[PDB]
Amino acid sequence: TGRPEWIWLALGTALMGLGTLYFLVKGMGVSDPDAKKFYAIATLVPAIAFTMYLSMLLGYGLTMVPFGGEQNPIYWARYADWLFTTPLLLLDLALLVDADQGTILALVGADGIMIGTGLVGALTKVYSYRFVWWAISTAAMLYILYVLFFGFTSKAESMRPEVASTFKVLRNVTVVLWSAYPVVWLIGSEGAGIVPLNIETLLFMVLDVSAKVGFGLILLRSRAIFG
Ligand SMILES: *C/C=C(C)/C=C/C=C(C)/C=C/C1=C(C)CCCC1(C)C
Repeated sequence: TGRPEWIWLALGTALMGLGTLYFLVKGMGVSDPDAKKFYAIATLVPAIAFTMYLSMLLGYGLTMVPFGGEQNPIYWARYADWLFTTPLLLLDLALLVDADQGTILALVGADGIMIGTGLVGALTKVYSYRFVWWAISTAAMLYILYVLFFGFTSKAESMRPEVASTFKVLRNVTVVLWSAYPVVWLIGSEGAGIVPLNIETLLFMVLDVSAKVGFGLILLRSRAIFG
C-alpha cells in the first residue's frame, strides 16, 4: 500500500518498542514490591501501543468511513490502544497519591466513556453527529482532567514533597498532552478533514510517545514509586 503516514507509524512503533524494553529491563531489576507495581503498569502501556502501532504499520486497524461525500480513512486501532493505555496511565497517577477506590473507578469509567464515544464518533456516518459524540467524549475528558487537577493534587499533599512534586509534573504533562487529542481529532481526518492523515499521524505519534514513554521515564526515575 505504502501510505504517506507509514513512516510516523514506523517511527512510533520503534519508540514504543524501545521504551517497553528499557522499562522492562529496569523493572526486572527492582526488588521493592510497589516499585514493581508501578513498573509493571508503566511497561504494559507502551507495550500495548507498540502492538497497535505495529498492527497499523502492517495494514490493520484501518477502516474507510463514509461522510462529507468522501470515503474517509479512520484508524480505529487507535482506540483499541487507548482503551487500555489511558486508564492504566490514570491508575498510575492514582497509586501515586493514594487515590480512593471510588475515585479510581469513576476515573476509569469516565475514561471508558471518553474512548467509547470517541470511537463511535469516529465511525459515525452522519457528518454532524460525528461531532456530537466527539463533544461527549471531550466532556468526559474534561471531567477526568478536573478530577486530576482538583482532586488528586489535593490528595498529593498528604504525601512527601518528593511524591507531590513527581505527581504535579506527571499531572501537568498529562493535562497538556491529553488536551491536545480532541483538537487533533477535530481538525484531522475524523473531523473537519483540514489536517491531512500523514501530518495527523505525526501529531498523534508525538502525543502518544510523549504521554507514554515520556510519562514512564519521568515516573520510573523518581523515588516516589518506592513503598
Ligand atoms: C497513550 C495515549 C494517551 C495518553 C491518549 C490520550 C487520548 C485522549 C485524551 C483522547 C481523547 C479524545 C477526545 C477528548 C474526543 C475525541 C476522540 C478522542 C478519543 C481522540
